[PDB]
Amino acid sequence: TLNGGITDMLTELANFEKNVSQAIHKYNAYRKAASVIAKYPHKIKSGAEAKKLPGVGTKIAEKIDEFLATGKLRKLEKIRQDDTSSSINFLTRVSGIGPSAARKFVDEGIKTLEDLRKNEDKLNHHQRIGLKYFGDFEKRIPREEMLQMQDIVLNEVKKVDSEYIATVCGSFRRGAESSGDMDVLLTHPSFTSESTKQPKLLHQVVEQLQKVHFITDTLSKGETKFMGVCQLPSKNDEKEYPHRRIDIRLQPKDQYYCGVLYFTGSDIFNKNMRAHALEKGFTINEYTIRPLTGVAGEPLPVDSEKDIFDYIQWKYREPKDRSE
DNA sequence: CCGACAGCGCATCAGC
DNA sequence: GCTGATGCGC
DNA sequence: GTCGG
Ligand SMILES: [Cl-]
Ligand code: NA
Ligand code: NA
Repeated sequence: TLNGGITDMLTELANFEKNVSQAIHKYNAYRKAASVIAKYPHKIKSGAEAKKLPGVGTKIAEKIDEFLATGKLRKLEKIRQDDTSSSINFLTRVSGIGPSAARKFVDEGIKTLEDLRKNEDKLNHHQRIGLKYFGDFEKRIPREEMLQMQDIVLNEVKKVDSEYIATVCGSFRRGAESSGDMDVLLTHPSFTSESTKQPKLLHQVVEQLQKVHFITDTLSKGETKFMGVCQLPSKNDEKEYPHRRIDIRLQPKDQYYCGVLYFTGSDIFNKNMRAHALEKGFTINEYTIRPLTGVAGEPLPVDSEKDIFDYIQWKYREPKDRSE
């Protein structure tokens, strides 16, 4: 990356404000600035140059000036030497443990990986599985593996019901060569926004993927959202694949486009698009787009992803151009 | 200067 | 058990 | 922390 040193600094600051300071808006602010800087096709020479970018203000510009001049940030150096901040930042790396639980664990003396591995009875089910695959969940997923995972999911899904349609979204759909997880969008004609003609639609698919030993664990599971763990099958005498995070989302068939837009991402892209929608007088979720007194109106007709872009007056962006 | 910052499903808890 | 507020991840 | 009213 051209400005990897700068974006890493802002990303580290973002993680600090979220996990330690618990300031979610500062967290989003740093990420937004890091994102727009990452896409900047020039090697930044000064904070003043960066300040021209939307999302970069005075304070970050000062930090950029310090980093370019010294190669480091004194603010981050002090944070790294803070034991409380270090313990919290580590504990939050476990899936299921947020800023509140992390700080609570530190008060109770639980602040290391070794402490967690002898205090599993103090964790909820989500946190326990997150600890179980602490290392694997921080591993990236090669696209080659994502293809194998996709092939398994789609085929096992077909065997349950041919009317099922499974679409792999996330960074994979954006054509990335590596993904953080697998986010599957599932639709079935019996499940629309109007009615649910068949129960256990999500359960059947999860069951099947568990039968073929693809899904190994379950973080959380409901009627429309599944969060769990999956693993590719390895060959004889071969080292096992790392366990992977997989999300399966049952979406209303008639609301596929709003759904596929959200689950495609990226996260920063979604936040920017939804924020821009509000300025245009619209509100967007993974189901519909509505005009917005502040009271949301009736859903607008959507026959493509592009229609959502057209409403908020944006030139259409292919999934590959939504990786911010 | 200063209000608003995207939006939601599942797990968990407390008040009744 | 129902309702609503929180934490959490995305 | 940054932006728009
Ligand atoms: Cl809606
Ligand atoms: Na700016
Ligand atoms: Na966490």
